[PDB]
Amino acid sequence: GTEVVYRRPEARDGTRVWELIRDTGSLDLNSPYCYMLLGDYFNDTCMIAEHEGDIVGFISAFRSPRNPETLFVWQVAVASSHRRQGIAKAMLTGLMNQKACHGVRFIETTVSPSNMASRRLFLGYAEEKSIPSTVTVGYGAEMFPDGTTHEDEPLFVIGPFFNDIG
Amino acid sequence: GTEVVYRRPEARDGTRVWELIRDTGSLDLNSPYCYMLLGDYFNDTCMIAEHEGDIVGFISAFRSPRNPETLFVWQVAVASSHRRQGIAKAMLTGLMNQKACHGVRFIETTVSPSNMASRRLFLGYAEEKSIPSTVTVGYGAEMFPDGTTHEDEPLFVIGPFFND
Ligand SMILES: CC(C)(COP(=O)(O)OP(=O)(O)OC[C@H]1O[C@@H](n2cnc3c(N)ncnc32)[C@H](O)[C@@H]1OP(=O)(O)O)[C@@H](O)C(=O)NCCC(=O)NCCS
Ligand SMILES: CC(C)(COP(=O)(O)OP(=O)(O)OC[C@H]1O[C@@H](n2cnc3c(N)ncnc32)[C@H](O)[C@@H]1OP(=O)(O)O)[C@@H](O)C(=O)NCCC(=O)NCCS
Ligand SMILES: NCC[C@H](N)C(=O)O
Ligand SMILES: NCC[C@H](N)C(=O)O
Ligand SMILES: [Mg+2]
Repeated sequence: GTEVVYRRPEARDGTRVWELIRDTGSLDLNSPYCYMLLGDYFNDTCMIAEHEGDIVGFISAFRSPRNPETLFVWQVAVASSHRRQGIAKAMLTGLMNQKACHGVRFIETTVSPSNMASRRLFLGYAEEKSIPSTVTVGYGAEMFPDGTTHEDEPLFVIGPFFNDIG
Repeated sequence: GTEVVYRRPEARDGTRVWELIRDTGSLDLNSPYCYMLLGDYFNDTCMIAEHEGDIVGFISAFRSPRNPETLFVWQVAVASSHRRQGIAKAMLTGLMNQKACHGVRFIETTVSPSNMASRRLFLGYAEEKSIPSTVTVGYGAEMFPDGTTHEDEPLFVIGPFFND
């Protein structure tokens, strides 16, 4: 085998990341331009996984502007062909080592009910680090547009990763 | 008639903002969830305009994480009903005068060449302030997906606003 390689995205990755997100089904697809922005302005806090030249994983995240100790994790995707190999866990652990994630004391993310593997990713991460997790309302189904059905997006708060140091 | 009123967005505005952008038929439409995140996490650098209870304008923007003296302006939309009344100018100048924009020295934004009104919004902002504008390559058409056809998105850099 050929090991999966991990790196930050670039603007040029935007199309291929877009294609990865669209091919999941279970994520809400943003514009290609959005993923170029993430690769450009936000790439210090995002991650790509590649295998034999193909993008097989992506995480988008950003530090909250008002609450910078919080990293919001937006989308996590691994290509169908490459699931259950530890790529998402490796991307999340690797994201949290990045220089721009120094000092992050909480992760926030929303995980619906049908994103069952995603729930195990995030709650398993908290377990393995022996860190608390809590779930609040997040964005309910009612907030979404009329005339299609979206699941609730409850908010997971994972942390604190480290103590308040006097 | 009734004055347009301006405010920061909130997460709950995400659907209505999505619908405004959709209805333009001419902006890259993101997910409804994206606009909820903008209203939640980025609201200090965004804005809404409303008239008689309807959302008629939106800007999204954020300060660049690496280069926080730069405000990136992502999307600007005004409902077709309400165009050419100065709502976009009012949203932009209002935005730049908000607390969260103190210390911004540059605006960055992309403006495709057929978007004549957007070009005028940004270049007119620079011109009224007597501040430089510069255009560089941005995101060319070739970056966008196969089988779709997108205009180039050249990058406008407006500034510096001041020289401290
Ligand atoms: C969430 C997602 C990114 C996980 O990526 P991944 O690389 O396969 O995940 P990993 O291999 O790193 O596994 C992370 C955790 O979830 C668990 N897990 C992942 N996929 C699972 C599955 N299908 N069944 C059971 N457990 C699973 C792993 O066992 C691991 O938990 P553990 O730490 O208790 O060992 C991936 O499933 C994805 O993109 N899914 C979208 C499709 C989808 O879930 N659709 C649901 C609607 S049909
Ligand atoms: C770009 C947009 C936000 C401008 O909003 P607006 O509220 O109508 O703009 P304002 O009234 O504040 O005017 C801003 C500048 O644009 C000019 N302008 C706006 N619409 C114009 C048009 N149809 N004709 C020529 N000038 C135009 C104004 O004269 C003003 O320039 P000035 O300062 O030289 O006088 C709006 O056209 C819009 O939402 N368009 C749809 C979204 C988009 O950009 N789609 C892609 C393009 S087809
Ligand atoms: N965590 C995922 C949240 C939302 N469903 C999205 O795809 O952006
Ligand atoms: N400035 C607009 C850039 C892009 N066309 C979008 O709609 O996001
Ligand atoms: Mg142009």
